[PDB]
Amino acid sequence: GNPLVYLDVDANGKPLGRVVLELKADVVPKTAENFRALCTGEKGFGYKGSTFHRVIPSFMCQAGDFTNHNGTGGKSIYGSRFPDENFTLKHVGPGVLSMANAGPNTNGSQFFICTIKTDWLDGKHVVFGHVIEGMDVVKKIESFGSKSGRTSKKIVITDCGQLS
Ligand SMILES: O[C@@H]1CO[C@@H]2C[C@H]1Nc1ccc(F)cc12
Ligand SMILES: O[C@@H]1CO[C@@H]2C[C@H]1Nc1ccc(F)cc12
Repeated sequence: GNPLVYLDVDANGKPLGRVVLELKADVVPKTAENFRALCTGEKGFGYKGSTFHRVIPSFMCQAGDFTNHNGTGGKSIYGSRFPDENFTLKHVGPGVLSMANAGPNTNGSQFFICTIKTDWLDGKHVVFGHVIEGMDVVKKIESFGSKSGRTSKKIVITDCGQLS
């Protein structure tokens, strides 16, 4: 079946809790595999020790830039970027896990967790999972955001991996 992955998040060195995500490998296997391996760190690089660098209240919480920590970086397990697998899953509401990008077919490692229905991103961003547990943690992350995306606290993924 589909993998379950986790992100243990800190805000200025104090733990906020765990966000558990279901990766829709059934619909987007390439995109789900990329995220899964980046959580376990089995390819020699991944999300552990990196940040939520772009957090916007009433929109989303963006992370995944483990190379530059500023929105210009991160990489996939396949290479520096990979194609948009498909646009089958929609940005239906809060809790949606989707890929961050810089235009068509520029998927790396950067991703976001929606805090609202982001329907205008359908056909532009690849949806590949959703929050199973820890939406209270996502809401804590959100509260440390601003309109610019700048965080008021340093939000770090201290640990991440695969549950099943
Ligand atoms: O072709 C340009 C240059 O490279 C990629 C795709 C596209 N826009 C962009 C923006 C930010 C970034 F960090 C990386 C990129
Ligand atoms: O190679 C691609 C395109 O450029 C960088 C690295 C990688 N993924 C990504 C995603 C969002 C973004 F804003 C910037 C990037």
